[PDB]
Amino acid sequence: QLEDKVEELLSKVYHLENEVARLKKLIENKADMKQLEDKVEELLSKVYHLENEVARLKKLV
Amino acid sequence: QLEDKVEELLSKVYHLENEVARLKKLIENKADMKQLEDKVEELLSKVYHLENEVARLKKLV
Amino acid sequence: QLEDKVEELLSKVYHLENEVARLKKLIENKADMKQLEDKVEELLSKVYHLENEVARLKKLV
Repeated sequence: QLEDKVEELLSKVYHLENEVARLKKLIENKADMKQLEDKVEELLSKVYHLENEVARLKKLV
Repeated sequence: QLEDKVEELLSKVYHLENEVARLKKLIENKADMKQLEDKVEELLSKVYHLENEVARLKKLV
Repeated sequence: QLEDKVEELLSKVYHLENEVARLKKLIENKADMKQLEDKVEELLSKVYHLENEVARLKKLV
């Protein structure tokens, strides 16, 4: 019955391999943090400068 | 002592199952890249058009 | 030849441990969804309010 336990572990390993394979695919569809950071910084900067110009225009009208 | 090595692998498999389970939970809390892409594109478009209107308003004042 | 199969599983477990270790590193470089959500909400709000002020300024010029 060590055969019995080795079967058991054979099948657990098989399932783990499939689980890991699918997680790997899930991961590659997730966004990089550096990509979030860079895009948001760019947008934040453009929005900030727009706020200032709008502010200046309010003082002229 | 093949029993000894089969114990060893039993416990490594147990730990792997728990590791994989927790990574699965971590993954489901991460942002999809398509979601980052779509939101940023929308914001980028709105900001671009705002820049143009602000530009036009500067030429009128 | 149960030794033979136990070798086989020993090496599959070894490879899985390395695979899981590297995925764990990949995961920690991905963006949290709540972080995407919060940053985009903030930017969306600022853009919305800019659109309104720009709209109001167009009616004054």
